[PDB]
Amino acid sequence: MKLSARNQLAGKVVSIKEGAVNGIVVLDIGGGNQISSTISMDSIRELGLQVGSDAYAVIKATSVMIGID
Amino acid sequence: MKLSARNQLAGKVVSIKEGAVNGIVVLDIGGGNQISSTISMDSIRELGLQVGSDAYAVIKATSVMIGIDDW
Amino acid sequence: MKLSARNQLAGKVVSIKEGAVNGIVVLDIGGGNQISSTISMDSIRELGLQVGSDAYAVIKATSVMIGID
Amino acid sequence: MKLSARNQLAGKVVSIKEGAVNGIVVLDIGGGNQISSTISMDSIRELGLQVGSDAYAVIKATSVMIGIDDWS
Amino acid sequence: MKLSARNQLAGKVVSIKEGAVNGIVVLDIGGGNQISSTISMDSIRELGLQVGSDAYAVIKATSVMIGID
Amino acid sequence: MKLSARNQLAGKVVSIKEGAVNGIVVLDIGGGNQISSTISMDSIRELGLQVGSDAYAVIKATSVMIGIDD
Repeated sequence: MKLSARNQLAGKVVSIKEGAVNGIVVLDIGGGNQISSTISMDSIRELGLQVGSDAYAVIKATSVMIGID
Repeated sequence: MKLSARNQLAGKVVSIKEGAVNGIVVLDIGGGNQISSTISMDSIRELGLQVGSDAYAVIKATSVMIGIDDW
Repeated sequence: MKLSARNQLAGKVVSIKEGAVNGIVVLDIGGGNQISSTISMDSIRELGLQVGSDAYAVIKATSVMIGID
Repeated sequence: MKLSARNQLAGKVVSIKEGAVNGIVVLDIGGGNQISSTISMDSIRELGLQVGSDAYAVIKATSVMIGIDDWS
Repeated sequence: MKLSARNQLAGKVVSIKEGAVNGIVVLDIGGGNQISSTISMDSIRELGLQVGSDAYAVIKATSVMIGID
Repeated sequence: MKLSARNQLAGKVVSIKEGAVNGIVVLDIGGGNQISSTISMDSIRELGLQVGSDAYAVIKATSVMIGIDD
């Protein structure tokens, strides 16, 4: 599928913390930036995610806030 | 303030597209990646955002999905 | 791509309301159900969406609440 | 109450996956479509949700993305 | 309807700023706190919201972050 | 940090329900109102949140729906 979401950031999975219904996937997207994703364990298994998997952090623009110092 | 949001990615404003109640801020976060953020115009003003401003893309972990090519 | 989101509902576009930076896409997903999606105008154009286009409503499970009468 | 959410889809609960703080409710909304909802276990209890209960999947329009096929 | 959303905060509308597809409703919920809600203009009209309307701010728990000084 | 999020509500932690990857922080914001927050356990530890901590409920405006009595 092709998605409307303005943010689709390629990266490699560096860790997966598993829970009973959800897990937290950490993605290295390069340049020293990491994105953490809290998603269902069902989706983590269905996508075959492992440490080292290539993937994308997918974020709708309306979910992104801006901060300043 | 210190925020629980797992994703707080430093970057520079590349563009601001203004609307009536919301606008879209594009952040260059390095490594060739940019993040687009849809936020209220009042917040864009209150935060003093301009092209070239230093800022952060702030994202709650429960807002991030994962995709794969699945070739 | 293949997306983690638990909800990926095929449907046909029945209306598009254009705004300044966002628009509202309405999808007929069958069974008398329609879904409205508020997304950026850039994504509406980049995806080539028109009335009658085939598309999908994509929703993360953590975005869905449950109600009862 | 009456809710602003543009998406309020009637359906029947077909499964509930219970966890420690959250659970996943799957709603059959007809036409071959199902909606999965991740919500707190306390909410599942307070609403008395069971397999077979009537309910609604409630989704804010700003939470819905659109996809198209890869070959479009 | 009765909603799963853990946050349902009673208040009065103190401001409505209208846009083309969305608007922003500000609700005074007491104690000096106001909650701003960005929702579709259709919902604003359909709920009959005006300055002075009684309403509720409804927020899913997974949408709420915590901050500290 | 200064956040664009239009909703930033001061309160005191009255409870934390811990899970394996997320927890639920209940914040008393006064006037009889509470805010519940489902966030990662890493964040709860990273902010040192405990019962009695002063904190803020932070909500993006696009995350808030409005309801009315019918």
